[PDB]
Amino acid sequence: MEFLKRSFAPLTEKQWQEIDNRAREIFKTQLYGRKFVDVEGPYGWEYAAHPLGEVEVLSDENEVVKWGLRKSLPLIELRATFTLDLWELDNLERGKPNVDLSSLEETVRKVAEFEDEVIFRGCEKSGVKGLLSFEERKIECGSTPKDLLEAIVRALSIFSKDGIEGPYTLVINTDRWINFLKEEAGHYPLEKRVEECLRGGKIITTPRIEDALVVSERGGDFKLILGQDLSIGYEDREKDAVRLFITETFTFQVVNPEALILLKF
Amino acid sequence: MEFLKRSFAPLTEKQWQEIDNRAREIFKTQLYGRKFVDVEGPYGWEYAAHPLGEVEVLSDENEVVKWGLRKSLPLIELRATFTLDLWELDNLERGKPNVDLSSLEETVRKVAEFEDEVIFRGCEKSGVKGLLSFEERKIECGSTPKDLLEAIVRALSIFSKDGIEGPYTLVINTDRWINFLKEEAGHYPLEKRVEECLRGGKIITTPRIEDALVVSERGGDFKLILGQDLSIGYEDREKDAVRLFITETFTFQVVNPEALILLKF
Amino acid sequence: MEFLKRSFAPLTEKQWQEIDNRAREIFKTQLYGRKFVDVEGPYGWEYAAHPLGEVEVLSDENEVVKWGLRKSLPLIELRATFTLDLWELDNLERGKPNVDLSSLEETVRKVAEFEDEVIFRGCEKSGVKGLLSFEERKIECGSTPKDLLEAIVRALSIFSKDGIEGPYTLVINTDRWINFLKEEAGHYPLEKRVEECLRGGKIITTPRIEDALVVSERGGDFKLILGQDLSIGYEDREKDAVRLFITETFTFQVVNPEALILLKF
Ligand SMILES: Cc1cc2nc3c(=O)[nH]c(=O)nc-3n(C[C@H](O)[C@H](O)[C@H](O)COP(=O)(O)O)c2cc1C
Ligand SMILES: Cc1cc2nc3c(=O)[nH]c(=O)nc-3n(C[C@H](O)[C@H](O)[C@H](O)COP(=O)(O)O)c2cc1C
Ligand SMILES: Cc1cc2nc3c(=O)[nH]c(=O)nc-3n(C[C@H](O)[C@H](O)[C@H](O)COP(=O)(O)O)c2cc1C
Repeated sequence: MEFLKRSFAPLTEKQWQEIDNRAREIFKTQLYGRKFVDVEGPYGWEYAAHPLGEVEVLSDENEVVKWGLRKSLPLIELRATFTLDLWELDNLERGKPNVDLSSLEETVRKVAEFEDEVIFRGCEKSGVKGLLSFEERKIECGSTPKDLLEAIVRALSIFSKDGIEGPYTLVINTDRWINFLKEEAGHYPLEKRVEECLRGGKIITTPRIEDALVVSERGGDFKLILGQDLSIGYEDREKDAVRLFITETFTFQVVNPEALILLKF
Repeated sequence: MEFLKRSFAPLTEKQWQEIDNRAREIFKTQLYGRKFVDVEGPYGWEYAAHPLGEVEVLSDENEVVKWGLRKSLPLIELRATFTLDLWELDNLERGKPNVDLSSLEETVRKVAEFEDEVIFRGCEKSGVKGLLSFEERKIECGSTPKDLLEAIVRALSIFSKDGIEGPYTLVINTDRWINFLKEEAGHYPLEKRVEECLRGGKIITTPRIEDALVVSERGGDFKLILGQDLSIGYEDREKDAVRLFITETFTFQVVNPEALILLKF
Repeated sequence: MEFLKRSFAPLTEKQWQEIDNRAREIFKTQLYGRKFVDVEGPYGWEYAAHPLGEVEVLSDENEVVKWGLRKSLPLIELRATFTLDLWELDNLERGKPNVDLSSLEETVRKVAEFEDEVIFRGCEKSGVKGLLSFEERKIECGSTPKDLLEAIVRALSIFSKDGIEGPYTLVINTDRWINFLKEEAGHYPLEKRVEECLRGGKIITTPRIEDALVVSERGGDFKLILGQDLSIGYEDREKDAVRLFITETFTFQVVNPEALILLKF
């Protein structure tokens, strides 16, 4: 809201709607992690830390009053700025239906890639552990279309041992998926065989990872914690151009790593 | 209920709900026998024996008053104890969403494997005869995907001879199933061909057996008799830890072995 | 509440009321800091951190997506255990009006002294800065009853420069106060002259500090942040005795150090 200073940028309401609409479209398809994790919040611009429900004891062993500090995950605040040419935006008022927003588009994709980098590969300085670091959840079959279907059936038996119900979802690197389709030399559609072995599951292709993984979407196992959802604000004018910024506050927690299986081809 | 002594364990209601929930999830997927047998009861903590409807005659051949004893199946009571660390459980109150229940999980899987051992392999001392001991219900085709489909069509013709209607269900070792899928080198999905040859039946993969079997689920042929369903109780504290236990009372009876066919690969 | 496990200690309701009453009486007079700071909360047993409203920037200077971590004060959780003799407590049921609670009293005073140690001298490991560390708020007159009254008039003129209204309160070491009364050799009551120079203020004597200070009580300048207020719980029995514990979660923040003046005699 008001902390974004939007009402001080020299832009008409229609020009704000054009900027917001384009950013929303791109975030919808490029925030790959949000396609299968749980999203909590938003808790607001002031939210600073998410409790871990532990105490780190700091007193000496023989103190009458023993004490320690409660532990929490600090939220990450990101800010990515970009400039738009003001004359080009004014053509929207003249009726132009395709004003150039390339700088916005470039920045939106960098932010999307930053968030997915935390979800998948974690952030040491913030104490976030990403999905791909739970190495003990890794199984290894091979690099052949048959190897993939077997790995999926094995994965669902491992889930069964831990009492993890479905629905189940395969997340797989885009190029790998394409390579698997090429091998299947004119046959029953591989995509259909995969949905079957997932017992009616989903397939999400992505460039964010190099192999694949299987997750349960029963809910409550992967939590994206949002303070402020992705928003666009105003910084300052710089003659002919307006400097805007994208911002959000968030952190991430793998609650139950049993709902996760890493596939190594 | 009250015989479990739950209200004497030093645990909050929320901590009891966490223990119970996790055990329920695992029992749901690991009690393989319950997925296709009939479940009678529960008849209560006091139930001691299930009548067989026979008399064993013990008098001599030339007695005026002839007599014998009614026969019954005695119920099996099992108890499996395990300890939980009390400080770790108290973190649940601090807001921790993933307290460590590994000891519970380990014990729940041992109990699940005990029950399935009675259903499938029987219990001589209790007089239970398990599914896999009815050797006269065994047919033998071979170890090839085609051999399996043929065996299923033959099985359903044997059921027809005995007047056993469906729906029919294939229970098959997990590794065997995976091996059958590997052989079927990129073709129409084997799972679809199997459901067809079962006339719209079901497939249950399991590690509890080494080959496979086909059963009718018309009802009334395989009875799991429950006194007390699986429950968690409290035994005693032992400094920093609470000793809990899992318990149930039950027995098992194959009423109509005609509703059962054993496959030998 | 339920996380304190109170209902598992073998004590009657009347015996709990006796323990709680005695602890309350002592905390009322021995928590000296609470006599003039603001008390926020309680926010609950789960509260873990209090936001500072800042961001620590961690990205490199030339990154497209710049980022950092929100900052907060982690709450301190303290726990102090103590044992009570169970036979002695049972005399309360026999009608005894003065059962021996010396162990409770000793522990309550250690906890009270711990909290006041944070408020006055801070806690480096938790990042709390105590009242007595704001050295730039220190003025120095001398060690004579006249020096004290002058220091107070000077203090209130310094407050006026910063726009800090009253009412004003003098916090002074007990022995110092007694020494000032001895010097005033039979005259108009020093306590009356001090209240006058404070413009109708208050005097709080305490052993927690070695000199004195003057604070405004306008409100909103010294915040004690409470998660869980001081509470008594149950740990375990140990034959003839019950082991109880005192606990709280809290932190402290000097918001406006202009509302504070340190006196050095
Ligand atoms: C996380 C972050 C937050 C910032 N927030 C503000 C702000 O609220 N007000 C301000 O005047 N400058 C702020 N700055 C400094 C710059 O003026 C500007 O916001 C710019 O975004 C700097 O970083 P960026 O261009 O990479 O996004 C912030 C910088 C960072 C790195
Ligand atoms: C089937 C079985 C039932 C038992 N029932 C009780 C009981 O009801 N009360 C008791 O004090 N001890 C009982 N005990 C003895 C032990 O105190 C405790 O229950 C423990 O469970 C022993 O067996 P376990 O640890 O393998 O489960 C039982 C033991 C077994 C083997
Ligand atoms: C801050 C602190 C919190 C503790 N909380 C628990 C708890 O919640 N449950 C438990 O079984 N033990 C807990 N312990 C460990 C001991 O069992 C017991 O609580 C005891 O209080 C140890 O510290 P103390 O005697 O100095 O208070 C805690 C210990 C500390 C130092």
